[PDB]
Amino acid sequence: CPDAVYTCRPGQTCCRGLHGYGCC
Repeated sequence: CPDAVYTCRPGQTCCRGLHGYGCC
């Protein structure tokens, strides 16, 4: 995620992708 305040689903975290951001 872009911001440092984004809660992701249980077991994953804010990940950075080539097409864009998103939780792992």
